[PDB]
Amino acid sequence: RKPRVLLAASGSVAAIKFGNLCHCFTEWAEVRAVVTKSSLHFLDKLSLPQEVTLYTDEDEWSSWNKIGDPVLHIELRRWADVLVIAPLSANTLGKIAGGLCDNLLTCIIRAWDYTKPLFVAPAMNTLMWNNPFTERHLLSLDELGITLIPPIKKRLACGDYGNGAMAEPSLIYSTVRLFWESQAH
Amino acid sequence: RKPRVLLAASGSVAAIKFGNLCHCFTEWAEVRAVVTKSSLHFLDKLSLPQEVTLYTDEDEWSSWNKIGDPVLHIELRRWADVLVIAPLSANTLGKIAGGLCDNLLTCIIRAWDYTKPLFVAPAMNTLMWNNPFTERHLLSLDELGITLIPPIKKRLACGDYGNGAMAEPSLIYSTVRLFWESQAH
Amino acid sequence: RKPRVLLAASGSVAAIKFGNLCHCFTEWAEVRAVVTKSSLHFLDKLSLPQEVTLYTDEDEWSSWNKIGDPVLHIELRRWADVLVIAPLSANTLGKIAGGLCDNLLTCIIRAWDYTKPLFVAPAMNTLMWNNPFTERHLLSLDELGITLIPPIKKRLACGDYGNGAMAEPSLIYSTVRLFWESQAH
Ligand SMILES: Cc1cc2nc3c(=O)[nH]c(=O)nc-3n(C[C@H](O)[C@H](O)[C@H](O)COP(=O)(O)O)c2cc1C
Ligand SMILES: Cc1cc2nc3c(=O)[nH]c(=O)nc-3n(C[C@H](O)[C@H](O)[C@H](O)COP(=O)(O)O)c2cc1C
Ligand SMILES: Cc1cc2nc3c(=O)[nH]c(=O)nc-3n(C[C@H](O)[C@H](O)[C@H](O)COP(=O)(O)O)c2cc1C
Ligand code: NI
Repeated sequence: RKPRVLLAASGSVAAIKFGNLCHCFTEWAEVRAVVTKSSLHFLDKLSLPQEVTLYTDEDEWSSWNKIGDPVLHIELRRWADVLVIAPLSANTLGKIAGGLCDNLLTCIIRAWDYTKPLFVAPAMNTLMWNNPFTERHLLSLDELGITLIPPIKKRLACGDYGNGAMAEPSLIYSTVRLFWESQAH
Repeated sequence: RKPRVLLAASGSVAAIKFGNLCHCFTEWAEVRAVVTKSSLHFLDKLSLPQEVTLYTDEDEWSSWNKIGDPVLHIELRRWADVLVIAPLSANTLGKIAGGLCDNLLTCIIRAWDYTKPLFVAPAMNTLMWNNPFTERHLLSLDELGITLIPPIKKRLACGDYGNGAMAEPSLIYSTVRLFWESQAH
Repeated sequence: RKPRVLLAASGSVAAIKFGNLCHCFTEWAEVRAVVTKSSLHFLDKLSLPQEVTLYTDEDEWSSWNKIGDPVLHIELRRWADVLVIAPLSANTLGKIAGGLCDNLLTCIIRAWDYTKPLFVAPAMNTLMWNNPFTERHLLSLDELGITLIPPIKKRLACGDYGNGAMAEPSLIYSTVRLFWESQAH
């Protein structure tokens, strides 16, 4: 008990709320954060909880100097009871569906065992949300067992057809915590 | 009327004729150009029409400083009545079929609505043209609604089986203009 | 006779044995080596046979200055009777299955004709080996005609379910040489 939650941000404008999302999980769980290089255009590091360790692509090397040593993506994958990607960019979505491993975040996921819960809160402009790759990539992740926390539809301009703003932090948090408490530990 | 045509070059040796292709469209349409980083090994910037604005991956940041501001890939996608990729590299072809968004060009395409016409003129060495991923990726783009302007087969050494040199600018131009005039505006 | 063997390393910790693997092939064949940028974190250049030319992504430009000139990925693809990727990373595996061409190694492969033998010795941590993309990507490469030289299962901690350490150099070598001698030249 006291779940180990790995929170990740990818290169979406919604990464500006990532510090806030981290704040939601920290009383309840042990939180560690992973970010992509593009997410750093949108995230303020001083907005995170001070107790949260933020790992970047460069940390993949700071742990590993010689053969034997710990590999960070593998170490974070073993550590976690759950992984939450919020926001999940269109590009990261595609790289996960492509089975790629070119940075800390996709390499943790390419090492993933789908018996451990993995939640994603996609965040993208409505025109990317409605492009046919959104549904194809999310259907693939769904078949693998990922849990989609759907974006806010009718947000800001609506139109009613999907829309793509990231789910609110409070919903992402409650969805993961209610899951947990229904069972895992 | 006076169609807004987005012309793009990817990292093929045929990008050296991209300035010429731009010249073909400028009396008839409002033209804007997008290039990939690899295309700049092959394109001379002084060969473009002087009235054509060339956008690069770096322009994605020059428009966007703070939340609210215009995102260039989305802005170019809204602006365009049609998108023409000529040349279309094997790598860009694969990234489009993979639904990726890692630069201005693939992000415009990952935001695409296939009710708007999208034409591609693939350009690659015969050995890549004949590799089985060429047919698989082009069949996928075809199913989405892209329009292939086939490469020149029997060019330079022929052999008769595909061959891969980019379609001539005059054919790319006439194909897009005859389409337009048959209907869109 | 005296086969032309292209040996490649990708970004796996098993690339530290790449010099040794090269040594296995050099009396029997003409050997040329290709490496990815990530493989250079793990390979010592002084461990290669002195007669082996090592090509990197930067060599793609040192051959090509102007239109007409030789393109290295195409030149290496024509030269080779066989290609051996050992180690084959999870990321390279995914990029090959994605039909991408973003560096010397994937571009040689994206130009490949599967009538020429292509052997791969995957090397990855057990958790990536057991992730479902390993089997999906290897099934795709198999259908194309690639020859898998399976990783060592029961290695170091076993568990019995796959396991991922790269096949020993001696097995990779004997598998390719017995194939050759059964027929090609
Ligand atoms: C100003 C700007 C805003 C961006 N916003 C989004 C977004 O909200 N959602 C999305 O999917 N992509 C967005 N993108 C594009 C991604 O940042 C780009 O695909 C990036 O490669 C994603 O990298 P990552 O997935 O490794 O983090 C935006 C790009 C720019 C320049
Ligand atoms: C000298 C040279 C010539 C190239 N010519 C071609 C070509 O004609 N067609 C193609 O598909 N790729 C070609 N490539 C490989 C692409 O440039 C490489 O895949 C690049 O990543 C494509 O980037 P892009 O698709 O983002 O523009 C060539 C590479 C080199 C070094
Ligand atoms: C310390 C360390 C060890 C690595 N070991 C492996 C490995 O053994 N197998 C693998 O598939 N990936 C491994 N990776 C991840 C790859 O290096 C990373 O995916 C890289 O992008 C692969 O690049 P490449 O395929 O272009 O060479 C490791 C990464 C790090 C930081
Ligand atoms: Ni990439």
